[PDB]
Amino acid sequence: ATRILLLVLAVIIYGTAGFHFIEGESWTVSLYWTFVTIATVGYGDYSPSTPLGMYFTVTLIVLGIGTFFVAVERLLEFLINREQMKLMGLIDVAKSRHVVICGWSESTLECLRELRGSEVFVLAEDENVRKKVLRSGANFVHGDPTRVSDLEKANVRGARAVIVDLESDSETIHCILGIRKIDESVRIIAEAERYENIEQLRMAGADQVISPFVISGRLMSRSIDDGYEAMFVQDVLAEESTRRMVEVPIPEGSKLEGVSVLDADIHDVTGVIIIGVGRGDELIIDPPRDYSFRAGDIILGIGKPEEIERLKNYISA
Amino acid sequence: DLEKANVRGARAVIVDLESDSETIHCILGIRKIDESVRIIAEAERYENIEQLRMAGADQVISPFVISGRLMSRSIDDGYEAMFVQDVLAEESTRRMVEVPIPEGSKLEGVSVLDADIHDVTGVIIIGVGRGDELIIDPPRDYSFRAGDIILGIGKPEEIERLKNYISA
Amino acid sequence: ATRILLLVLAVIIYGTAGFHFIEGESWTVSLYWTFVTIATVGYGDYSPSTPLGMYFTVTLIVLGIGTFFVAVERLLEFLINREQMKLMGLIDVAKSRHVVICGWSESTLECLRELRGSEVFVLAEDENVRKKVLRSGANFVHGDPTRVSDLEKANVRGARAVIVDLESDSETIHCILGIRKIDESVRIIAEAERYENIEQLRMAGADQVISPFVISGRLMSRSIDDGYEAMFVQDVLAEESTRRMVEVPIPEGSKLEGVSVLDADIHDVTGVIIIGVGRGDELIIDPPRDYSFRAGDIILGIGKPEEIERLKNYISA
Amino acid sequence: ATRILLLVLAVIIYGTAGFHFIEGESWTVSLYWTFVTIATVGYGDYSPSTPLGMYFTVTLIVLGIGTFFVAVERLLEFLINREQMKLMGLIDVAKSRHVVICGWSESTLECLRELRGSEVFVLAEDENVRKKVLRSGANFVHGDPTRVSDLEKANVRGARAVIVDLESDSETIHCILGIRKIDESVRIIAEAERYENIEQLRMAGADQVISPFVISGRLMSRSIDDGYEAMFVQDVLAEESTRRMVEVPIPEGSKLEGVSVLDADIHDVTGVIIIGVGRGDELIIDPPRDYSFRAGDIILGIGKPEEIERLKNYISA
Amino acid sequence: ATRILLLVLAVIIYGTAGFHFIEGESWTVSLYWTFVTIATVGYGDYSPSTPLGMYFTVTLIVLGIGTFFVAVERLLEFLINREQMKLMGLIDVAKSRHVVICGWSESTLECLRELRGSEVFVLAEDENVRKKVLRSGANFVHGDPTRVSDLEKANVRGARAVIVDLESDSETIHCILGIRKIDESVRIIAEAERYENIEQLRMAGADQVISPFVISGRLMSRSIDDGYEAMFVQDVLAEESTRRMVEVPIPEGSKLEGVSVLDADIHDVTGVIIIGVGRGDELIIDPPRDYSFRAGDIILGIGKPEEIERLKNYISA
Ligand SMILES: [C][C][C][C][C]N([C][C][C][C][C])([C][C][C][C][C])[C][C][C][C][C]
Ligand SMILES: [K+]
Ligand SMILES: [K+]
Repeated sequence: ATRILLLVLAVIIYGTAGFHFIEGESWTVSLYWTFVTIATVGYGDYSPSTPLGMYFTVTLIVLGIGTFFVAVERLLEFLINREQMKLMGLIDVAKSRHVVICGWSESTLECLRELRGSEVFVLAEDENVRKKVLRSGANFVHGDPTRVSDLEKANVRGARAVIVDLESDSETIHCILGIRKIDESVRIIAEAERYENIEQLRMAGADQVISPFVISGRLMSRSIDDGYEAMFVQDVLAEESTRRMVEVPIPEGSKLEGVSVLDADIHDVTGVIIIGVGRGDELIIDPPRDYSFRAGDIILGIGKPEEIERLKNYISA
Repeated sequence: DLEKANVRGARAVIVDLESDSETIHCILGIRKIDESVRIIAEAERYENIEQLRMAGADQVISPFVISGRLMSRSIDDGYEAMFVQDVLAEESTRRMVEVPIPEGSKLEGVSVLDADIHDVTGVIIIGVGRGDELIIDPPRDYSFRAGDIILGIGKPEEIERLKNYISA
Repeated sequence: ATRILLLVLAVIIYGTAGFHFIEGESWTVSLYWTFVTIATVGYGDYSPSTPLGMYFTVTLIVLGIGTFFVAVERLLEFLINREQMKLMGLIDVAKSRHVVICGWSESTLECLRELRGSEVFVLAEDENVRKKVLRSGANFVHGDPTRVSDLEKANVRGARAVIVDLESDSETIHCILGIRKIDESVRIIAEAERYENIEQLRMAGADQVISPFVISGRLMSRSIDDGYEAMFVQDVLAEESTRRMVEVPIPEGSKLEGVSVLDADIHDVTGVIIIGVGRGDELIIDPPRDYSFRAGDIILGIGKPEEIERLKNYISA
Repeated sequence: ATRILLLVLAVIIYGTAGFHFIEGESWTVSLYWTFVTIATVGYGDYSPSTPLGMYFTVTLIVLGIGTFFVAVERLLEFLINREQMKLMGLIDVAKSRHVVICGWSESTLECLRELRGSEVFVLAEDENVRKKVLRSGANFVHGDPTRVSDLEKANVRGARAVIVDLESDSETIHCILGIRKIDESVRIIAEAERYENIEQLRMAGADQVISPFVISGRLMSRSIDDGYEAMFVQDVLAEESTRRMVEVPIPEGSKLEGVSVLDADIHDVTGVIIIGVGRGDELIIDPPRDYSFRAGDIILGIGKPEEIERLKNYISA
Repeated sequence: ATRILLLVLAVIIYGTAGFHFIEGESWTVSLYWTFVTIATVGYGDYSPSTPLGMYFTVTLIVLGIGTFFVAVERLLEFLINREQMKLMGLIDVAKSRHVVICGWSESTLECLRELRGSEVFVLAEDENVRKKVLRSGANFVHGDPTRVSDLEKANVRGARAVIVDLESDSETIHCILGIRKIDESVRIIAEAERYENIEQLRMAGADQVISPFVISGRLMSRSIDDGYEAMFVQDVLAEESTRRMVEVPIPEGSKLEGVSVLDADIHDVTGVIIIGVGRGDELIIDPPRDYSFRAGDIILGIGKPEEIERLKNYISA
C-alpha cells in the first residue's frame, strides 16, 4: 500500500546524507547524485574516488535494487488481484446513465441488438450466463437481483432504465419491490408469464408490463381455422416485412398545432393508418373527430417505410 | 410415437417444445406422416422463423422476438407497448375481430370508399384477407366478395353493429 | 529457491577476479567496478582500454542480463503460484484473536453485520459460498469443518470464539466433538434444528445452544387466535422498534455494591424492568427481595434507549 | 490503448525544450540528450552543471520512471486479459483451410488420429470437452454449434470441411441447416443415429451420411447363428488385419485410358477385387464388361498391402 | 519461440555496422560499443560527436527498447501459460521411482501418511479430488485411469508400484488390464469390493488383492454374541494399541542359518508368536518342526514393540 512510498524516501535520505558528509559535496549535489544513482542513469561526473565512498555506493546500489523489486512485487500483486476479481464480476458500477438488465433470456438478447454494449450491465448469478453476456458485448455484474444489497452494486439509483426478466414471476415481483425501495422514480420494464400476475406487477411498481406467453396462447387457439390476425402480428410486430408501427412526436410549431384530426386528413395525404395519440402518458385509441393536436403529442400509426418519411416531413415545420 | 397420438386426420397440431431443434424435427416428422394437416409452431430465435416455414409449418408465432423489440422501444416513450398489451393480451377495451362476409349481404360489389364502414360502425378496418393472403390497408379500388374476411379493431358494442351491418 | 543467491555470487566472483588480473586494478576497485557494471549504473571512470578486457566485459554483460531474467522468472513464478492458491483458500490462518465460523447461512450473515470483517474467518467447502463470503468482507478458508485436520488450518486452538452452523445436526454434533478434541477451553456457540438434539449439543461441549426452529414453531401455533406474545418477541428481540433487552455489568464501586434489590428500586428510579441477575455463569430470573448486588454482576433488563442511559449512569461511580 | 504513445511524446517535448533553453545546447543535442536520459544510457558527456538544470533532470527522471511503470502496467493488463480469454475459448478462428468439428465423441476422436492437430478446430460448449480436446492436440472454440452466430466464429465460410456429430439427431439436423445458410458449397459430413433420420440429413444438405448404429444393429441380429459377414466387416473396415479397401485415381496417361475392364484384367494381373468405379460423384458397383476407363476415374477395390502397390504402379504411366 | 534470438542478433548487426562506418572505430570497438549501449551500461568513453551518429544512436535506442519489450512479452506468455496448465494437471510425469495411485478414497489417504509426498502421483479426473490431493502433499495428474493413453502420462512403465482403487470393480478390472498391456513386471496392488471379483482381479494380473468389505461383513455377523476375534483384529491390525504384526528378514550369516525352528525356540527366547515363514513369494503358516531357516527368509510374527527389538538383535550377526 503506502509503505512503498516511505521506503523510497528512506533510501533517498540515506544516500544523500552519506554522500554529503563523505565526499564533501553540497546538498544540491548530493540530492542530484542520489537521483542519478538510484535511476541508474550514471552520468559519472561525480564518482566517489574515496574507497570508503565506493563501499557506500555498493550498499546504496543494493538498496536501489531492493526497492525496485518491491515496487514490481507490489505492482504485480495489485494487477493480478484486480484482474481476477474483474473477470468474475465482483465489481461496482460507476456509470450514471447505463441500463441495468436483471436476468438473462432470449428476449433480453433481442433488446441488446438495438442498444449499445458498454452501456448495458447484466446482473445475474449463474456461471454460464457470464460467458453469454461477454460474447454479446455487454458487461456482467455478479449478484442476486432479489437482494437489495446487490441492487445497489449495479447502481440502479442513477440508472436510465431497468429491465426485469427472471426465471419465475415470484422473483420478478420481489425484484421490483426491491427497486422501488431504492429509487422511486426509475423506469422499470418487466415481463410477465402468467395472466394472473399482470396486475401484481403493476401494484409492485412496474411502469410497463409485457406478457408474451398470453399473446402467444391466444393466437394459437384462434389460428386453428383461419388465423388471419396471426399473419398481421407476425408481419408487423415481429418481422416488419412490409409494414411497421411507429410513433413520431409533434415538435414546436409543426405547421399543424391546433388543427383537428379531420382537417389534417393524415391517412389520405400520407398513407399511414392512425391508431391513437399519446397525450401525456395515456393512449386514446381511435381519437374522435373533435380532437385537436398539441405540442409534444405522439401519433401512433402503421405505414410503409417510404410513407413514414412522408409523414415526418409533413409534421416538420 | 407421433402415430400413437393420431396426428393423421386431425384439425391441427400445435408444436411448442423446449428448443427450436426439437420443433423442427417434430415438424419434419409430422410432414412425413401427414402432408395436408395444419401445423402451428412457436419460434424462439428470430433466425429460425424461415427454418420453421421451410420445414412445413403453416403458421409461425415468435413471442420472444416481439417481447424483445417492445422492451427496447419502451425505454423512452412506450406507447406501442400500451396498445399491444391492451388489444392483444388483456383486451380491456378493444380487441381485434375477424368477421367473415356471408353470401349476398349488403356488400357484394361495393367498393371500400363508398362502404364507409368506419363512419357507420366505428371499427377501424386494418385489412381484408382472401385466399390465405392478407391485404393490409386495402386501396379504394377494391371490391368485397362473398367469403372475404375483414380484420378490424373495435369495442364489443361496435363489433355487433358491424356484424349486423354485414348481414343480409 | 536458494539457487538464485548462489548464481548471483557466482557471477560476482567471475567479474571481480577477471577485472583484477587483467586491468591491474586493486581488489577494492574490482569489487566496486563489478557492482557498477551488473547494476548498469555505468560511471565509466574505470573503462577497460585493453581489447581483451572489452571481450571480458561482453561476457560479463551477458551473464548480468541472464541473472536478471532468472530473478524475474523466479519472482513471477512465486507470485502467480501464491495468488492462485490464496484465491481458492488453501491457506493457513496466522491470527490469534479471530472468530471462526463453520458453515454459512442467513443467520451467520446476520452476525457479520455486528462484527469486523478481517477478524472473521469462514471455514466451508462449497464453491458458491466463497463468493458470498468475499462480498461480505470476511475471509474464506477451504476445508471440511468435520475434519480435525482442517479444523487446525483455521487455527481454532487460539481462536476468540467458534460459531457452528452446518447443514444437518449430525454435522453440527460431529464438528463440536472435533473442536473439543483440539482445545478444551474455547467458547463454542452452536445452532440446533430439532428439539431432540438440544441436549446432544450440550453433551458434545457446546457452551451456548440456540434453537430458532423450535421458537418459531411454538409462536406459529399460539398466534392463530391472538398472538400477543409474538408481537413482543418480534418488536423486542428481532426489530427493536421501541424496546431493547440489554445487560450492563456492575463496575468496581458503582455506588450500590451491597444494597438490596428492594432498596435500589431500579424500576421506579430508572424505568427498566429487571428480568434477572447474571451471578457467575448462571441466571436468576426474578431475584428475591433479599438479593444483594456484588461487583461484576450483570443485570438483564428491558427498556427504551433513553432509559438504558439513565441506568448506566445510575450504576456508574 | 493509444494514450501511452501520447504520454511518451509529452515527456519528450518537456525534456528537450527545458534542456535547450537552460543549458544553451542545440536542438539536435537536446533531442539526443533526452533520448539518452529516458533510456538511462547515460553517456555523461553533456551533464548539466547549472544547479537549476540539475533540478530539471530530477523532475525529468521522475517522469521517465513514471512512463516506464505505465508501459509495464498496460503491457501486463493486455497479456493477462488475452491469456484468460484464450484459455476458455472466446476467440475467432483466422485460418482459411482448417477442418471444423461440431460436437465431441469417440468417433470424432478416431478421425483426429489421421489428421493434423493445429488444423482442426472443435466447436463445443461443455467444460469437460475442452480438456479432452487439448490433450488430443486440437484447438477448442467455445460456442453453440446450432447458433448461426457461433458458426461464424469458427469461420465455416472458408473451411476445408465440416464434420457434424452432436448428442441428438435434432441438433444434427439443426446444425446442418445453419451451415447451409452461411456457405452453400462447403462439404458437410454428418453422423446419423436413427434409421428414419438418414433421409432428413440429406434433405438438410449433408454431402455424406454415416449411420454406425444401423450397421451395428443389423450385424448383431445376423451373427447369432454363423456371423461370417461380421468377420469380413471387422477384419477389413475396422482392424485391417490382412485386407484393406482402397481407392486409387487414374492419372493422365496411365497407359490404360480407353481400354475396357475385360481387357485390363485387373484381378488376375494384380490380385485386387474390383468393387466399383467412381465416375463423377457416383458409384457403379460391379461395372459391366463394356465399361471403358477414363482420366480421373477412381477404382474401389480390396487387396493386401503388397498387392495395392502392384496396382498403383500398374496404373502409373 | 526462436524468433527472439534472430531479432536480438539483427539489431546487433545494425548497431555494429553503423557505428563502424560512421565514427571510424574498429570492429572490436563497434562490437564493444553496441553491447554497452543495448544493455544501457553507458560508459560514455566512445560517445558519437557527429550529429549523424547521434541520430544513429536514437534509432538504435528505439530498437533496444523494442527488443526488451518483446523479450518480456514472450517470457510473460510462457510463464502464464505454463502455470495455468500445471495448475489443472495436464502434465507428464518425468520421475522414474515414483508411486502411482489410481483413484482417491479414504484408504488411499491412509497409505499416504506412511509414504513421501513428492514421490506419489495421483491419477484422477474429478475436480474436487485435485484439492484433496494438494492438501495431502501429493501430486495430481489429470487423466482417465482406464485409458491406456492416460496411463502412459503418469509413466507407469518406470513406476516403483501402482495402487488401484476406483469407484467400481468394473473400472478396477479394466485399469489392471491396461497396466499389464504397458508393463508386464510392475507391481500392482488392488482393492476389491465384492467377494465374487476377488478371482477376477488375480486373473487380470493383480499381485496383491485386498478386500476390506468382505472382512468387515464377516466380523459383523460373528460379533453379535461374543465378538472376541473382532477385538483381536481391531487392536492388532488397525490400532496397534499393544501388539503389532511384523515381518523381519534373515540377513547373511544371522547366527542361525541352518538351524531348525524347534532348535531356535523363538517364542520362549524372545516372546513373539511365530505365524509363518516367507520362503520365496509364498507363506507357510505354522511351519513344521523340520523346517530349517535359510538366507533371505522372512518371519511373520506378533509381539510387543519391546519384544520385536529382542528378536531383531537375536537374528542379527
Ligand atoms: C537490457 C537491460 C537494461 C535494464 C535497465 N533497467 C533500468 C531501469 C532502472 C529504473 C529504476 C533495469 C535495471 C534494473 C537493475 C539491473 C531497465 C531499463 C529499460 C529501459 C528504460
Ligand atoms: K540502466
Ligand atoms: K546507465
